[PDB]
Amino acid sequence: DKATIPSESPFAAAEVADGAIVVDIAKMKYETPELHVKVGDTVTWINREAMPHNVHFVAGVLGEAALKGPMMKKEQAYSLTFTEAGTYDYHCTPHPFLRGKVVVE
Ligand SMILES: [Cl-]
Ligand SMILES: [Cu+2]
Ligand SMILES: [Zn+2]
Repeated sequence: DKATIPSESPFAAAEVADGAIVVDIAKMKYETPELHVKVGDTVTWINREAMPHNVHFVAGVLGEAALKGPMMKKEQAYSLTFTEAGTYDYHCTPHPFLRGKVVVE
């Protein structure tokens, strides 16, 4: 697989450090739609609104199985560590037009 999961379930956003790599979700947008990171970087998504959101990498992107992240409520967060160089599209399961990309160098 091309990523690992620090926490299988969402956790409180308050636990994320200032300066951690963070993608906010708000107004139906991933606030960094094309994120550039390095191999071994841990990316954390944080939902800032009441509409629940997840991240969903389809089969073939991070492995042979889809990675369907858990739904995050407001002020919940979810992380992935990218372990292999590449480019990875993802979207929100319920809202396929809310989508983004992680570029791992
Ligand atoms: Cl499926
Ligand atoms: Cu969503
Ligand atoms: Zn909905």
